[PDB]
Amino acid sequence: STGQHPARYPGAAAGEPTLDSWQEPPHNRWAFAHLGEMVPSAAVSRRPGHALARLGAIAAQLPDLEQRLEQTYTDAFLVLRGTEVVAEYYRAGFAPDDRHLLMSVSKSLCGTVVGALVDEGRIDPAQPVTEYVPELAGSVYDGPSVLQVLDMQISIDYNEDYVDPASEVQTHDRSAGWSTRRHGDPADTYEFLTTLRGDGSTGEFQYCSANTDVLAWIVERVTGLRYVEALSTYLWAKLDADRDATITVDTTGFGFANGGVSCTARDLARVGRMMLDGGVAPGGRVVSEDWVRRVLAGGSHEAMTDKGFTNTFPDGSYTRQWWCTGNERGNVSGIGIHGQNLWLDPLTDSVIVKLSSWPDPYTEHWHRLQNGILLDVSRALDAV
Amino acid sequence: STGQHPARYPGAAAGEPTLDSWQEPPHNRWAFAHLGEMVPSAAVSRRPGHALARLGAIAAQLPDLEQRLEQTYTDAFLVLRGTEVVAEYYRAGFAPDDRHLLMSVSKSLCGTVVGALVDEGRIDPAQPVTEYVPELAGSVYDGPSVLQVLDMQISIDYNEDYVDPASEVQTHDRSAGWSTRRHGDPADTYEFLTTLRGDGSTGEFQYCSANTDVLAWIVERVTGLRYVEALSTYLWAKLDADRDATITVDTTGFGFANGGVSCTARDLARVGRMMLDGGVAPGGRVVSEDWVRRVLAGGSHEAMTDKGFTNTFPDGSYTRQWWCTGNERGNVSGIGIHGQNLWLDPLTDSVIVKLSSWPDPYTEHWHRLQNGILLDVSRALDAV
Repeated sequence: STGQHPARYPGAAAGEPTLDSWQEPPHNRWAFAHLGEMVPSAAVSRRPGHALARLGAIAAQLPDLEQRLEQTYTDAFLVLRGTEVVAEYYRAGFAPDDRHLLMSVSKSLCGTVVGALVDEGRIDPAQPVTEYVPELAGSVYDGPSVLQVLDMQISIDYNEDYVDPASEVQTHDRSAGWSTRRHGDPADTYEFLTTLRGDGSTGEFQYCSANTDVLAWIVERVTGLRYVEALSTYLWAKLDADRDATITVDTTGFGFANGGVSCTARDLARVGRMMLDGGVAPGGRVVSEDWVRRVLAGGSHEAMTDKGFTNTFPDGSYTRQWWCTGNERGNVSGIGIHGQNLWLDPLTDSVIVKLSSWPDPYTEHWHRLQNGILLDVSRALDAV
Repeated sequence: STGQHPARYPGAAAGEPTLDSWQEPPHNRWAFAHLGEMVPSAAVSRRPGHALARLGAIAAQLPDLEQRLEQTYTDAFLVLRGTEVVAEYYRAGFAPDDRHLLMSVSKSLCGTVVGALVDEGRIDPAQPVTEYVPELAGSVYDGPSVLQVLDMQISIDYNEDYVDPASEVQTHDRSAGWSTRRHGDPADTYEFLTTLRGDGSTGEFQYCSANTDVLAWIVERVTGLRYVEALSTYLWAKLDADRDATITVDTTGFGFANGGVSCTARDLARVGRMMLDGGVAPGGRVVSEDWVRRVLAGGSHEAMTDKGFTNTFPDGSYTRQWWCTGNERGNVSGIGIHGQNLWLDPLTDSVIVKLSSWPDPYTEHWHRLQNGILLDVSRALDAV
């Protein structure tokens, strides 16, 4: 059992509705107004072919920028300097207001929600995960603190070989509805998390998507709100965003916190703006100044043993769901497979959003190219 | 085999992507920008509890209208007189701009798209269905004309007992993704349609959702456009709608034309406005004056043998995916289970939209109450 979870709607029974009961009362009153949460759906455009390139200023310092963006399968690119959009690019077929999957950049958004609750005193990072989710007792999450989840410093037996269906990475997707279920798979994301094990060691960084979903579970237990609603109340609704964001949900309505969020490039930049504004957004304070300061400061360098990161950023680290480069510019970034970045350049008070679709989820090649672009653009923003 | 279908995206292979391949290239470039079409998803509100009742004028003639709306599980109600919204009602929990499933009102929208293509000479209603969809040869759709599909005058062995999983009605839902698939089910909606049989007789009205999906299939074969896109290009994009509409899609991306469309009440009213404006919308002509005239004129009365309709509307009929009351007011309406109506009252140049969630899909009781409200509101709009 995975314990109590926020009802899909007021008064809903556990796990209701399902794909087989949404047309039945009392579920239908809610379902008829949120069918996209139950059945895959397409948008029927209210609006009746070529790339949009407005690289403005930086175009002078980076003459071949558009070509570099094309080479890295860029779908949407936006640079926000202060409160002004100084550069934009959208591939042919992708509108400026179209939404794009964030993959793991979604994690940085989840960490933000956790930070807001820490500020309220609803979550104590020093407390064990089991203080909030007792049902995780007996799993790899039995013992570690919430902070260790936030910093991903928990050793977990999590096979990342996505070509193998038995791998934890593939099983995680199936449990969440990102892939077709196989006989024996956990019923939902919560159950999948309870199956995870490890040797018990902590302290060393191990990038694992399961950690973020555990954070989302904690958020639900502490607020009583579906993660989908918590993400809106504690973050999205305070950004004065142009459009709602979306998040995939599993069979219980649990948002795939680790990587299922989609939003426009401009709106994602508002998250970065909030971070560079000390945690304050147009609709109110999202997180404390201290939380933002801790994110920018970085995590323990010794815990960071991922050569895929340190070969490029020797003094890099990870904390509270953000990657910290530790470079001379103090760059920090949300990162997602296939080329997603919510990059912060505090020196120039700028935010760089790059949403892409590389053919591969990850290769040293793509990251070298992607980081080269983000760093060059950052430097192009420097006063001269 | 069901023949050629519009690719999910430019250059996509047949049936690609699936729930198990959307993260792979070349599918991912499209998928990352339209994930809701592959995985159930929830909206993360950009906006930070009580019913909204603005029945204005008609409130005087119908003092207990709000109570009557509550009694019929009304979610959204809107009256458009001319170009002005003269009355509105939204239940607590349902915002004025929230979208609502249309169920079979979706059929009237599909018929409109067909009408637009008839105007272009791309579809000849006198032609057999097989002229456009040869793959329907050998099925109940082998012989009947496109007009007979439009008027639903084809005898089909289609069990409507939804409590029985073997029924065509339940199998139809499973084939489309509205319910969990069972071993042996057709792979998609197209395949399901090819399994339908009948005694070969035509001429008598038989309400059957399969007919509308056959129309959508014809639309795709004649335009080369996914029905989702056709619905936008030929209708939605010309309404100057406030929001996009949405439509559920099956595993191939085929929109559930017969009943999967969702939209706001105000936007649905724009469809009615177009009908009362002779087929013209703000973005251009949607259908010909003649098409609208034929819809308002009604279908053959002798073909209409559905007592569930004629007991209330003795001179009623059905044509081109619209129900024609044949009453003294010449009322015509799009109708969907659980209380959905796109009601036209030409006498007062008004459109009445009522989107609900009755606990039951259909009962003589609910329809008596619902029609009583629509008729009373219509009369309340009369000059006095």
